[PDB]
Parts: sequence; C-alpha cells; structure tokens
Amino acid sequence: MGAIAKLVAKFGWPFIKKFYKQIMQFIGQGWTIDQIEKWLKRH
Repeated sequence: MGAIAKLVAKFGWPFIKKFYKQIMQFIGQGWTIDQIEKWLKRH
C-alpha cells in the first residue's frame, strides 16, 4: 500500500478491481505513478 493508493486515489476500489491483475502488476514491474494513471486514464 504505497504506490497502489497513488493510482486508486483516481481510479478507486471498484475501478482498480476491474484490472487489479494488470494494475498491481505495473507497480511490481517498476512503473511510475504516471505510467499507470496515464496507461489507464479511466479507460
């Protein structure tokens, strides 16, 4: 719970759970907070 929040703050629980397998993966890969926020951008 360090980088996930930075993304959830905009996405949310019901939004992050939709692709938690991909989102949570980015963090573990070393993707910046903007990488995900931009990669998804509320798709």
